[PDB]
Amino acid sequence: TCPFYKKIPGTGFTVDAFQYGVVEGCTAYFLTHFHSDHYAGLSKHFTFPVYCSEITGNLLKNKLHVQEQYIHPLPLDTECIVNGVKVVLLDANHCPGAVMILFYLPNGTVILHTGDFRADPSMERSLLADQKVHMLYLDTTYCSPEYTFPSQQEVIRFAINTAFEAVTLNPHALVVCGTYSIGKEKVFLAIADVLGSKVGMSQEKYKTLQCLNIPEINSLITTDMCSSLVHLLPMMQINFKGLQSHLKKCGGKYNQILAFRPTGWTHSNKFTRIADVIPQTKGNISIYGIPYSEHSSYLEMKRFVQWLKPQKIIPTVNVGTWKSRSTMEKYFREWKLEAGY
Ligand code: NI
Repeated sequence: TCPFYKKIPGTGFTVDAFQYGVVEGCTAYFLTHFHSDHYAGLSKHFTFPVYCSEITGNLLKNKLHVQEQYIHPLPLDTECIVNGVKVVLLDANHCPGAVMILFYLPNGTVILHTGDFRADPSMERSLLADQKVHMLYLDTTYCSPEYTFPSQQEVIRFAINTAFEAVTLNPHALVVCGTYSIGKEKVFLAIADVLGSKVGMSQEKYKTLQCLNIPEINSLITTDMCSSLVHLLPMMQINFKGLQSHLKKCGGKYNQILAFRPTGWTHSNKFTRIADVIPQTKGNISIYGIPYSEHSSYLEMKRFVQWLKPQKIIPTVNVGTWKSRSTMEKYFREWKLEAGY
């Protein structure tokens, strides 16, 4: 049944709650972003109002065939009324189109649902600064102090310098980048930019990217694989067998692959600096696992919450085990006692 942490009290609203059938007493279904654990259940057969960003609404229409009359896109950073309740959508610094939602309840309570987010100090100067938030529904994906990672900027710099060096040493090398959902577009776009190439990809992935309002996108991507030296493939194919196979397909145009797998966190972070990352190599194939995250680190999450000072926190991630829930609650109390709220 629909869990309590997907329901907004004092409203008829749910958030990311599309896989439970008709939720009793739900008058509006919000969708924070286009990732499958969140949209699971949507299709052309859905007949309730869906509230979301413009970008997410482009993806619902084009990829899932949801009928236009049920899609209600909202502008960001703008006070809107939905079924008699004031709401605001804010940038979540996750994947394209991803939002946090501010609810202003009729009784005076203010609720922030982060959806999935990567906290950033820029959030401390949005519409969030202008009033108090009483309850926080929090993306706790990496809520434990072992989760450190570098900035997105440091990671992109590493990937650009690596790719540029390899291809300038060997003009017959191919660069490959893995993907399985929207997000992390900067990885493949920044590499193709430094190399003076478009990124080549399947028709289905090209379609997905054409829904994202990225500036100058027609200049950066293509379905012509032959004219490209940066290819995108399914994340599943980023292994020595899948890459050897791909290289056969290219018809002797290339004699080396350098591949990137942009994971979330991996335990080499506890020890290793970004400067110090090395690939796994077999023959003329090298694979780099790079820690490009679109979720908060523990320290980023902690700073955001200690700035906001909510009266009550409701975790949305890692809620399935008692040991996880109890550990998260302990961190929340530490944070509150250190900061004094
Ligand atoms: Ni997500």
